[PDB]
Order: sequence, then structure tokens, then C-alpha cells
Amino acid sequence: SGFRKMAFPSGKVEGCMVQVTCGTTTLNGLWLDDVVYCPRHVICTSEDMLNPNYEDLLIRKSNHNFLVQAGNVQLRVIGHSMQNCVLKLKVDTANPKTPKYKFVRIQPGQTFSVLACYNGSPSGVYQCAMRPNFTIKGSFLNGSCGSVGFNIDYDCVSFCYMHHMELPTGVHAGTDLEGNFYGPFVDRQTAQAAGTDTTITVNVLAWLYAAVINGDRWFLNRFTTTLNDFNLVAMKYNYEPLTQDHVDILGPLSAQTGIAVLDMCASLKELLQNGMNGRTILGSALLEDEFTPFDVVRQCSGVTF
Amino acid sequence: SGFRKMAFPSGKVEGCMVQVTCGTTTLNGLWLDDVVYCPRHVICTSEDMLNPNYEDLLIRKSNHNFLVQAGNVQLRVIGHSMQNCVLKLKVDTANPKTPKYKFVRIQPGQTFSVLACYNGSPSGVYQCAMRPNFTIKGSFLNGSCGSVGFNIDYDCVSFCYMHHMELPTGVHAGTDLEGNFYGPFVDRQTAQAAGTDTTITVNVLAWLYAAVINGDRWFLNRFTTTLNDFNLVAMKYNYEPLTQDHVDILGPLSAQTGIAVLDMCASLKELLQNGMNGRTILGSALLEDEFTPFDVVRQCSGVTFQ
Ligand SMILES: O=C(Nc1cncc2ccccc12)[C@@H]1COc2ccc(Cl)cc21
Ligand SMILES: O=C(Nc1cncc2ccccc12)[C@@H]1COc2ccc(Cl)cc21
Ligand SMILES: [Cl-]
Ligand SMILES: [Cl-]
Repeated sequence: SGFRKMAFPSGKVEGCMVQVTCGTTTLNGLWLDDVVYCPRHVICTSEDMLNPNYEDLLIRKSNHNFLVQAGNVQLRVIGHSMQNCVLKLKVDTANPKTPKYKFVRIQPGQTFSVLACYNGSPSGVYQCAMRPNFTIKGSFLNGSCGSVGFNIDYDCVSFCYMHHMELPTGVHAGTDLEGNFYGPFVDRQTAQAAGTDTTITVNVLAWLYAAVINGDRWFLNRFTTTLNDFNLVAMKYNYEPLTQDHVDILGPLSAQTGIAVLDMCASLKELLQNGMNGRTILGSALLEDEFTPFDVVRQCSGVTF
Repeated sequence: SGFRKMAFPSGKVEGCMVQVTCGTTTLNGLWLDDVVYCPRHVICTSEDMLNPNYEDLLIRKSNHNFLVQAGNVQLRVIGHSMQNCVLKLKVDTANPKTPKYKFVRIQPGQTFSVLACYNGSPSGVYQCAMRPNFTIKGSFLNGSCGSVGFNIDYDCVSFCYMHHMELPTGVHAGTDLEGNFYGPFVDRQTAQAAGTDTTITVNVLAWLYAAVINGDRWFLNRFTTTLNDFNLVAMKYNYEPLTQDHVDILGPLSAQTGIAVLDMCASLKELLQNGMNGRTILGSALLEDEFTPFDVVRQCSGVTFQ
């Protein structure tokens, strides 16, 4: 019993974190095989950040300008290149702790674990979701750039996020490991803002199924709804539309609890129109949207890595 | 910016998790140097659990009755002893991945990270707190016994909890790494129940200081209170009494934000009376009590967002 916001065990990623220094700037790097990946803004001064020409700033650097530290050992940079918004530093030593891995681009609504780092040292691990507006609600201070987000599939680590910046509302923006930003953001000190966010409907439904599995049933009702009527309600409350794909994905949870997806949608509709009336669900007075259907099945079944 | 429930990186603990088997029972063990620590109830059958006599059950076992598996390698047990509710199995190989460590007994209100394991394999990591009734609100299924709780302040792992059982309300009970239970619980299947739980007041205050550091002041008021008047009101909402020790511990957060502890206590009294009125604090519609004063200082910026 119990339901917690749970992250993947971080050990396989901790053995890949290194410190990257270029001039006065220090940030984190990810060391896989003989390459260190880090945000390309490591080569910038604060004035360069106003309007940077990264190819131009980079041509002025040599291999020895990049200091890479792995624990207490200094790594030797033997090459450097840029791919989108990521800098790739070729080093002479392959990481003996390199896990089995993949680089994956995730979609909004998908969750991942973040290993927050400072000076190449891991400080904490937390779970979060790619919001529909492509930002993440992380917890990051100055020095956290280069911290990574990941999932573990079987024994393979899938790297999906690298941290680059904080927006004025305190939310965060970054790239996949191929350097492509999530969202309409750019790595430049210029006016940028997070767009209006929405709630991840399929994830709220998954969390309601987790509450039922844990013995919380006060919100259940005898009613059902159509997908079209539910989507008209969900639009009124700034909830993402629910598709037939989402309904199919919730199938196993629907069969386990005996509550059809559109039956749970009728509970969600009543919660949106009336509130919780002083009650809580899994210790929360708000509807939680940062657990996917897969996260719910994984936690309620004890899958190991 | 941001404020998240954050766990310590689990790598140092993952390299210690092993699987322990005795007959038909399988659970998790913690391998440090040449000793594997696990709950003593691994020697019990389900029928033994009502009134087990662990000394009588253990004297009947030999070293080769305990199967210890570390990854794909079978470890050899060369000795066994019991200390309180923990079984200690001496093995013929020291763990090469043993971190710098300590065994610490924590007090109610303290937080720690839990590495949930099944069959000696880690499945997830989450942040927990020792409730005032000595239970923990964990997420554990059958086979999770032996999973551990820890903190890693600086480079040393301080092990503080080993999981033993689930109570009828779905909450969890366990021991320190010396085998002493937290609370009036026993490793017996006799009728046992968690006492009435209360809210950890010093932790709610710490979390309100985190909200001020991150820029939110909507809940502050022009009032102050005495410590005694605050406690009379707090106990009516099932909040733990706030002691002078708690007031002293909140000193650094008070000095950083410029809000006196008894001034923050007056805001808490008003929140308990009025509720949030459709507002949230750090993304929550409830008052959070699983962040200590130390957790807030570790996670937050040293400069308040004025
Ligand atoms: O956002 C940035 N760093 C930070 C990241 N995460 C958290 C922070 C918290 C506080 C202060 C800085 C934080 C830098 C500063 O301004 C820019 C502009 C563009 C880029 Cl790509 C990167 C940065
Ligand atoms: O509680 C126990 N195991 C579990 C632990 N955590 C979570 C669970 C979830 C589901 C089912 C069992 C879970 C066992 C079964 O009954 C007893 C009685 C006493 C002791 Cl010391 C240990 C146990
Ligand atoms: Cl609501
Ligand atoms: Cl303590």
C-alpha cells in the first residue's frame, strides 16, 4: 500500500556526471563512452549571451580551453564539436561506468527523473513531467545547467532532457540530448516566457485509478459519459483533450479496478464542476497530473532495475 | 527557483542491495563490508508470525540455510547472529562498492530517502518522514522487507531505517540498523495499530519560510503570538506542540527572510482558521509537513526573492 512520487534509481546516471569549465563558467556534463555532452552556452560570457554567434565563439577555443573533471581526475579533451544547442567534447578516456543507453525525445505529458547536479556532483533526484507548454516545473539553482532527465526501460537508460535555463516565472527549459529545445525557447539572454499551461488529462485519470487501487473510492459515481461530452467539459477547465489512444492506454487499469475509462471520466467531470468538498485523494486536495498510466502500473506492481 | 520533494541520489545504496533467502522466504539485505543486514523475520514461516520465538528458530539454522545473492553471484555465509530485530550474516567477501557510512537513529519529524527493492533489485526512490506516531507513509508491496531509508549529507551515507511491516491502515513500521523498532511495534502478526497521527509543526513552518524565499508572501499577516497561545490553538488542529528547541532551529530561516518565528506562527494560526481560499503555496493546496528546516536550507537559494 501507499502511493508516492517516485523516481528511478539514479546510480547508472551518477557514474556519468562530470564538471565542465570554460574560462569563468562552470557547469555539468554527461560522460558517455569517450564524449562529454554539455550545453553550448558554457562558451559564453554574460555579454556574449545577449546575442551569441556560437560557431564564431567556438572557433576561437582550443581543446585545452575546456577543463573536464571526473571526480578527482582531470580528463583530457582531444576534440570538440557542436550539435544544435549541445557541445560535444571528445576525451581520451572512455567512461568505464557507461551504462547501456539511448537518446530519446519525449512528448508533453511524459514523466522522467531529474538528477540535479552542481560542480559535476549529484545533489538530489526528483520526478517531474514535460508540461503541455514544454516547460518543466523543476527545482534548480545557479550551477545546475547540464543536469539530466532520464527513464529506465529494462536495463537501458533513456536520456531525454538536459537542463539549460530558468524562465522568469521560475519554471525550466532545456533540450533533448541531440540539442533540440523542447518548446519555442532559445539559448539567449532575451525576453522569453512560458505559454499558458494545461492539465494532463490522461495522467489525472491514471492517478484516480491509483487512488482506487489504494482504497480511495468516495469520488466514484454510477454515471458514464461520451468522449465528445467529456472533451467539451475538459476544454472548459483548461484540461488537454482525451483521445481514443488515451482510452486504450488506460485499458489495463480499467479492467483491474472494474471502472471503465468513460465511467472514471464522469467522476473527473463531477470533481471539476463541484470540487472535492473538503476531501482529499491520496493525500492531495488538488488533482495530480504528473503520474502516467505506465508509472501507476509500475508502482502498483514493483518493477525492478 | 522551484521547490520539489527531493530524494538523495541512490547510487551509493543500490550497490549494497542483495537478496536474502531462508527456505521459502525471500527478502532484501544490506551488504556493507563483510556483513549482510536483514529483518530477522526472514527465518519465520507465516504460522510462526503470531508468537515467534526467534532465539529457538535461529539456533536450528546453520550458515548454509541462508542463501545470499548479489547480482548474479552467490555469496557464502560464514557466520550469523541476531541483534534486536535484525539478523546479521557474516559473508566471505567484503562489498567492493561499500560507501563511507554510519548507522543513525532518527527522531519523529526527521526526513529520509527510501530505496524500495524487490528480490535484491532497486525499483524506485522516494522521500519520506518519520511521523509523530513512529510510522512512515511509504509505498511498499509484498517482498519490500529489508528496503532501507537513508540520508547522504556530504559524502557519507547515514542509514536510519530498515523496512519490516505494513500496518492495517496501509502505513509502515520498521527499525534502525541496530534492529530497534521505531514505535511500540513488534515483529509479530499480533493485533497492532498506529496511534492517532499529528502534523509536524516545525516542518510546516520551515515550508512556509521556503515559500517566502521563493517570493510568496500572501499568507503573512501583521500579527505575532506567544509560544503558549500558538500551542493551544495548534493542538486543536492536531498539530504537534512547537518547543523552544524548534524556535531555535528556525533561527537561520527567520534571519534570512526577516520574519520572526512567532510572526510566522501567527500566519500559520490564520491559515488553519481560514484555509487557502482557492490559493496554493509552492504548488500545494494543503500545508506540507515532510520538509525539515535543514531540507529547506539545503534546497533553497541563500538569497530571498524580495
Ligand atoms: O538560466 C540560466 N541559468 C539557470 C538555470 N537554472 C536555474 C537558475 C536559477 C537561478 C539563476 C540561473 C539559473 C542562465 C542565466 O540566463 C540565461 C540565459 C539563457 C540561457 Cl540558455 C541560460 C541562462
Ligand atoms: O507486513 C508484511 N509485509 C509487507 C510489508 N510492506 C508492505 C506490504 C504490502 C502488502 C503485503 C505485505 C507487506 C509481512 C506480512 O505480515 C507481517 C507481520 C509481521 C511482520 Cl514483521 C512482517 C509481515
Ligand atoms: Cl479540484
Ligand atoms: Cl533526527
